[PDB]
Amino acid sequence: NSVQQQLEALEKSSGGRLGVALINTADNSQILYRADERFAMCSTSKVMAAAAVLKQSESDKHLLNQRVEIKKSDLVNYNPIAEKHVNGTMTLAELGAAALQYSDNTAMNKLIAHLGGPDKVTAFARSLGDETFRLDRTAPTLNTAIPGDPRDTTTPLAMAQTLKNLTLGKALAETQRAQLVTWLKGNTTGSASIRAGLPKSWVVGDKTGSGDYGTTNDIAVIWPENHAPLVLVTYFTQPEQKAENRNDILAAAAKIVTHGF
Repeated sequence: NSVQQQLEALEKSSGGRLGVALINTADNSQILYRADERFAMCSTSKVMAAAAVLKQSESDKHLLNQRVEIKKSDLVNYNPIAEKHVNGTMTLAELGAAALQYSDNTAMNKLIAHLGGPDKVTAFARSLGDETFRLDRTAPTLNTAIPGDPRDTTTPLAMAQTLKNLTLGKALAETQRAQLVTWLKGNTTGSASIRAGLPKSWVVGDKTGSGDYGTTNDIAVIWPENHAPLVLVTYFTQPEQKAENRNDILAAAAKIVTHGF
């Protein structure tokens, strides 16, 4: 079976809907599956918010060290880092790190608030040439992932293109690009997702996201030992609201599309 046939078969076995976009930067070739269809991003959107703050920091050398007050009322669930800092402060850099490496929802919300609201994250994506991305809500409501709801969605291809631009390409200044990459490489939440489908020694940066409708996502940049980087988006969503999440599906998809590389 071809790679396309393998992906179709994976989706057929899955009980849902699979979206894959792999960009092989060796030759700009792609492996696309439902790559122009919309999926709820869930916490994969945290990358865009952090990157928008990194962009601002290009022109404000004091921004990343700016203090942000954390209060009990800022806690919204799934905030493992921000809860440690209630009554104290975190810097914008520390909020970026927490949002990306621990998927901290309070950290995401502080980034969004700093920028001026979800629409400002959309405008940043647009500024990178991403015609698809939209952020509409804060956390945790950005995870409702209702089938056919356009809020807080993108397509696998748009997200792969933008992730490539962000991490390997022209979106950010060099220090800020490097900072984003450092953050993604240090992610703690992705062991069982794309990473589990790859050779164990490949270097990987990723951001996961999960939500209702069993929506289970991961976006990654992958550095093989002897080959140019790969950029991979694996999105997955299910028809029933209380479906379990399925990171095993993402690992399986990653294994299919990175075979040979």
